[PDB]
Amino acid sequence: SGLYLFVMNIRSVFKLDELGSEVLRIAVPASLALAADPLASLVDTAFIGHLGSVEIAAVGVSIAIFNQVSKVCIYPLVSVTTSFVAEEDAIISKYLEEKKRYIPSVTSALIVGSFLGLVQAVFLIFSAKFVLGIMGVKHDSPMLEPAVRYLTIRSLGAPAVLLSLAMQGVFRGFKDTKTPLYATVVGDATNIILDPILMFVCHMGVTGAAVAHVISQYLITMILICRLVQQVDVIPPSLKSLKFGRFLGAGFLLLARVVAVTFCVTLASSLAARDGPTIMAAFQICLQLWLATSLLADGLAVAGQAVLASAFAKNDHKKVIAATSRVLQLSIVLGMGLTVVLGLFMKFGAGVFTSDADVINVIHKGIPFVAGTQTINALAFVFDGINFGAQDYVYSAYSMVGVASISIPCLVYLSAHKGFIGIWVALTIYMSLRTVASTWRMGAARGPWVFLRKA
Repeated sequence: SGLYLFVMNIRSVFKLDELGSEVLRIAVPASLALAADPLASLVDTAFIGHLGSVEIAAVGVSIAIFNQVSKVCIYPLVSVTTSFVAEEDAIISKYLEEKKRYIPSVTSALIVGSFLGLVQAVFLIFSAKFVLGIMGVKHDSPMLEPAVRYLTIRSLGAPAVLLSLAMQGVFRGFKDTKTPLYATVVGDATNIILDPILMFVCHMGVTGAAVAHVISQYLITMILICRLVQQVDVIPPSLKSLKFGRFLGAGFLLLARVVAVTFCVTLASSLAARDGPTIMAAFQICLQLWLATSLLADGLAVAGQAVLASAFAKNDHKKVIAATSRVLQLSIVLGMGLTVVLGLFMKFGAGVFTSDADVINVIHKGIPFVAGTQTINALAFVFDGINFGAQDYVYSAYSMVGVASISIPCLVYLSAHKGFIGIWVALTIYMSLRTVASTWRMGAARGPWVFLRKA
């Protein structure tokens, strides 16, 4: 059994050797870029918070529209490209040939991102009134006008947004998270700078905030594409040299997988909402705490994926094994550390979020789940990176379908029976199912780990 990989070289968890330096070198910048958007967006939130009462709820619903539409079109387009570029960049016979280099995954991802980005752009421009009526914004309500304005304008950035996300998948294929991190920082500072200039000095309000974000997003796309064309070639030499069927298929497998994962969390929230606003608010806080702390290991999972995708591309079973073990031990360490920190923060900083004693008390009731399964969470996310470095997409798809089929009845039953604590028990069952699904793929020496029966 492949479970021994969890403890192999455990005297070298923190060693800054080639593997340790590389994993740290790939993982830390990605985490930083994932952490830079929330802070820059919170600065944006502040600027809009000084506009008016309708504008936040107007812009906020407009933003809620974008963020989910993207997450559908983000996770596949980036997790497929990080592996399909890291594969083709690791066997492209690269040598002292001067004529840069064409990678079909790089060209394929840019096309898919550009198409989806303009498609989302047009769609959210024309169905703005429609989606907003869907989004609980009444048509007679005052929110609808600035929401439509901000939505329609910010949808100009949708092409650049999805294109730069494809390019982050590309640059992750090259094991370069610094380039997306630099681009993200640059755009976010520019947007934090452009927000007061346009919203307030130009008297544009929600139009100003949207123009600030769109200009900054197109700057980030520009930065990424200049660095990307200087490193490799993005034009295909012939129109037949584009690997597309394989590309879109992994994307749709990962898209179906994400739909299931997000729907499990969607049901939990829609079930907590049926338990009074106190349970409503407390579960929402717990859930953001739960998931946000999992988002740290996301750079670690990218490093593991890129390294394993490059290594599986070169028949290098020895580094595959070392890197798998390394990121796995790092993930469990981070999970336990986040367990400690998040539990402590929840008990003594609930009052940072809410001024309600009831909400804080329910938050304190739920601390064990949100804090306990943090090691399960880190393992679940890092194994996704690992099994994506193994490029096991059909298993991911059908395994999450099964985890949801087991977890969704758990949610419904446990929630209606024991409310807040029952939803959290169900979510623990689901996360334990997730972790066990991914770990079985590796440890059982089945699929992309069949070679383990020979080591």
